[PDB]
Amino acid sequence: AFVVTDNCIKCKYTDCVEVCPVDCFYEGPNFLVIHPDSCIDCALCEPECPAQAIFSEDEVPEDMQEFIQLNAELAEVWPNITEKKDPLPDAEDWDGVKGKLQHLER
Ligand code: SF4
Ligand code: F3S
Repeated sequence: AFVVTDNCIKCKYTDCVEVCPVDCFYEGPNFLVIHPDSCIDCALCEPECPAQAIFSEDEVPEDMQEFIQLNAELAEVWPNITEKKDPLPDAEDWDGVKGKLQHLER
């Protein structure tokens, strides 16, 4: 499974959903997650993220390990997203800010 990590929060570009063959992204107010069961590990999404927030599960940085289980839990509750949409308004002010997990909205 590929995992979306911290830098997606408050950026939410949605470029990643274009390339997914299996539509495994689920949408929250200010973040996206990948559903782990459904992901086929094709890796096509991680070159597409402008925030460079997507990682193969086995490459998630040590300080972002929480995101692996988070993608798994939130994917069970959030709606499926299959079309790109516009980035959140202030997306590049927040792109690159560390520690955005305190800002995640359910
Ligand atoms: S690795 Fe492929 S199947 Fe998994 S979320 Fe990314 S684009 Fe979809
Ligand atoms: S910022 Fe997030 S919405 Fe997709 S394109 Fe990157 S993982």
